[PDB]
Amino acid sequence: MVSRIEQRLIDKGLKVTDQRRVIAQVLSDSADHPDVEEVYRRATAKDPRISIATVYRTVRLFEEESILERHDFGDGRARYEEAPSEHHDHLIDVNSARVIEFTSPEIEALQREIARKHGFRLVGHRLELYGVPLTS
Amino acid sequence: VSRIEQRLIDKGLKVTDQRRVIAQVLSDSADHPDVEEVYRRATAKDPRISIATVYRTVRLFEEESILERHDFGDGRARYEEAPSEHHDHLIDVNSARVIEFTSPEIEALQREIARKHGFRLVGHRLELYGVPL
DNA sequence: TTAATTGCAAATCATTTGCAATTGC
DNA sequence: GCAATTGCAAATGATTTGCAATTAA
Ligand SMILES: [Mn+2]
Ligand SMILES: [Mn+2]
Ligand SMILES: [Mn+2]
Ligand SMILES: [Mn+2]
Repeated sequence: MVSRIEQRLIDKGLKVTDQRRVIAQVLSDSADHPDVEEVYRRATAKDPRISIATVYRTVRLFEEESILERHDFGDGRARYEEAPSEHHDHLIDVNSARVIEFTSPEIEALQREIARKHGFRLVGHRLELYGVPLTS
Repeated sequence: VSRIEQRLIDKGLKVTDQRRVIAQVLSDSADHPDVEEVYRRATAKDPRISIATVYRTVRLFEEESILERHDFGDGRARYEEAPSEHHDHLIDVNSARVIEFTSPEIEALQREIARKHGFRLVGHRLELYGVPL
């Protein structure tokens, strides 16, 4: 009953409300990259005594505590995921909701070279691929 | 006529006074202005231009792939004339200024990752964030 | 000639905020 | 007890849209 993310709060000394418990639960069990509205929908599908604004506040708090990473894929709304322990980029299926995580060391290395050739130290990056399923 | 204006005449689009100016601006820019910034540039060359016209015009231009749009991480759409050759962006985190690069090796590798997963690449987005040495 | 565009304001959209009430530790 | 948190509801800030008058073509 004490979920992955719920524990992270306890260790950081954050007060654990009913609402924060279920948001933590929902986000703990989520495999994909939901937006704030999607979190609301799953949060209430577990307990209705939760307001739209506290999803927003909680999602923000979690982000501030490095419990969540935020992505602005372009589609207007902010989407969230539990902060991974290893870096990855994103492959968005333009034909469904499938989001595919991937790594490419060759790319990461090429990114570093480009910064260096340009007299920059690379301090971060955003990579997103957009795909359709192959048609031979 | 500007390059952009040439494109509207050829596309069949009505050229208005305001469109003539908004198109003059974005043909001349070599940076990545936001809508307010494009409005001020336009309001200057001819003050008889609404903000909504700017918003409408920039929407139109993008849909006609006359312009390209970007969200460089400042919660605000930025725009440029569609370049001849595709390029990605490196952003100076100290000044928010922007450098444009290309890299066939990355483009080739991107396609290969997509294929590796049962996909064909149809668009991508690559930004680099850096501090100057 | 006549349908597209403009200017204005009000309306969306996602997100935040003031405040009175509510609740965990 | 009390300080922290919640829930409306009513501000946002950026972008759009409805309508009447205007204008390119
Ligand atoms: Mn990467
Ligand atoms: Mn991910
Ligand atoms: Mn590229
Ligand atoms: Mn550019």
